[PDB]
Amino acid sequence: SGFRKMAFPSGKVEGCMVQVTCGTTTLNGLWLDDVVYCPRHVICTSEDMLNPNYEDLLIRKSNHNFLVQAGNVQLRVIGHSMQNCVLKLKVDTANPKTPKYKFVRIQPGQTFSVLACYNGSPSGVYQCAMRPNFTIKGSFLNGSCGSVGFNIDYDCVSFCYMHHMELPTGVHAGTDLEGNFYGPFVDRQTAQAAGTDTTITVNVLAWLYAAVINGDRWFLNRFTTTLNDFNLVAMKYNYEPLTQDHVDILGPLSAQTGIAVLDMCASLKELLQNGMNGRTILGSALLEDEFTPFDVVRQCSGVTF
Amino acid sequence: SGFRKMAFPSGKVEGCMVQVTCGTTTLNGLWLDDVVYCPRHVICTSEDMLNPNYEDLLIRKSNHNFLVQAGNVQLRVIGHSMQNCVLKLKVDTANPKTPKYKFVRIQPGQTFSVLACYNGSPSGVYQCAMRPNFTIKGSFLNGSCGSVGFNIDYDCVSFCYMHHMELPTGVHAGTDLEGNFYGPFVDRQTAQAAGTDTTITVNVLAWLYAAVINGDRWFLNRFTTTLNDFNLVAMKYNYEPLTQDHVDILGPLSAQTGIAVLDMCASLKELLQNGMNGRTILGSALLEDEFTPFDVVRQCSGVTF
Repeated sequence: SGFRKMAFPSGKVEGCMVQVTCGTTTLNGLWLDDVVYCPRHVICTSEDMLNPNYEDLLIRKSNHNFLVQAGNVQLRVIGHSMQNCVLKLKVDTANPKTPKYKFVRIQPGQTFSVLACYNGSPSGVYQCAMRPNFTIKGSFLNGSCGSVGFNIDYDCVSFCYMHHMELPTGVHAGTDLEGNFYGPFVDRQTAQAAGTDTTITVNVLAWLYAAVINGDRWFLNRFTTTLNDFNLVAMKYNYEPLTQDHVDILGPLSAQTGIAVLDMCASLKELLQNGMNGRTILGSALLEDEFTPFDVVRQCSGVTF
Repeated sequence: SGFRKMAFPSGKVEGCMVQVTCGTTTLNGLWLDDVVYCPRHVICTSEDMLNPNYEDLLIRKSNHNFLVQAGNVQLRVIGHSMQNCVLKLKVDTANPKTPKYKFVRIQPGQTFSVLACYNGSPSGVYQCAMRPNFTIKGSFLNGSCGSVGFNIDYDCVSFCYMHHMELPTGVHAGTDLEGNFYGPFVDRQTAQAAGTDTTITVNVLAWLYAAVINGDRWFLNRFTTTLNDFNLVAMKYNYEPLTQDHVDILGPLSAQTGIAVLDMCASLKELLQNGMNGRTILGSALLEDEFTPFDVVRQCSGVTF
């Protein structure tokens, strides 16, 4: 037993990370088959990023202006193309370590693992959630651009995130692997409003089920509630409204524990209105919303890849 | 910026995990050069674990009784030996994916990454600390025995932990890679007292420095303290005593932030005596003690491997 914030094993992605250099700028790229993917602002200087015209900047670049290095292996760039906010560099060698993979655009509230990289070399791996406002709260220093987020299902890596920017507020923004930003953000060094965030209610409930499975039960209470009653509390505390689709996704955990979803909602209602009184749940003194229902089922059942 | 609980990239260890089967029992092994390492209780049945005589149980086993499977590759066992609480199975093939590696015995309060595995297949990776009482608070389901913990320094994997047991209290115990348990524990299904745990004071201070670096400063206060004064508070709150060696290890973080260690101690004193008043620090409502000073420097400087 025990419950930890657990990332996917990163080895399949490690073998895809490369360094991309264009003039003065170096960041990370993702090498799959004979294409390297990276943020298009690799072609920008310091000053360019205040108001870049990417089409004009890319026109001044030729294939031989992109230096791509896989460890010590040098790749030969034989084509380049911009797709939305990503650059696609065609190289003359297929990555021998390419895993089975898909590109996916995830929904807010879903989770993924980030492999943080600098200069094409991996430094660490952690799990996080796409916030309702399409930011992520990561750990990204200068040079981490191009690091990717992903999920793994048995032998297939689903890439869902490429890191592009740190907002002045310190939170992080990026794109899917077709170069479309999550949220309203643009790849320009300007003030950008993220907009009100909310707590991912269905994830909090999943985590409460995980707590019960692991023996933390003090928050189980005498009350029940209705979906409409609970949603009145959710709005007051800036929680996402709970829908029947969410109730359905929690079905398997309700079945395993014998605790009806609306009874767990009444526990969550009391925690919101009364706090935790200085107690903890799964080692936390706040309500945790970065585990999805599938994440909880995975960890409680030992799913492997 | 941002600060996350970050695990090491697990790819170098993934390539070493194998499945070990002896009769009815299957768990994980670690394949390095031509030796596979695994918990010796792979030779035990359900009933054996109440009071096993491992020497007698191993004598009834021959090389061909150990089935070792690396993915789909079958390894041939050509020798076996017990070392303390680990079994060493000599195989006829050197692991082509063996990384540069060392075996190390870590000290209480140090951190490492765990690659949780089932049936020889990796499922996830997370960071944790060796508690002062030599337990770890992990996520380990049935079949996870033999999963390992490790640190990486550039290209060298330092293996420090092999998982063996879940105590009836739900915390986890294991050995170094020479098979010596951390703490007083034995590989027998019996009640085993872990003994009083304490909070790793030098790690809490490191994490407070990480908070200041990332802009969380509300806990910085007007006071200072002495080492002896602070240690009187530490004992009252079940914190490890702070020594000059700990002060010295925090030197680089004190230098970067300009905050003397004893001034940060006075902040920590006030947090212990007054709580957090419902505020948070780096997203946490409790004092975090699973980051070492080296962990904080690594993440704040982008160290890579």
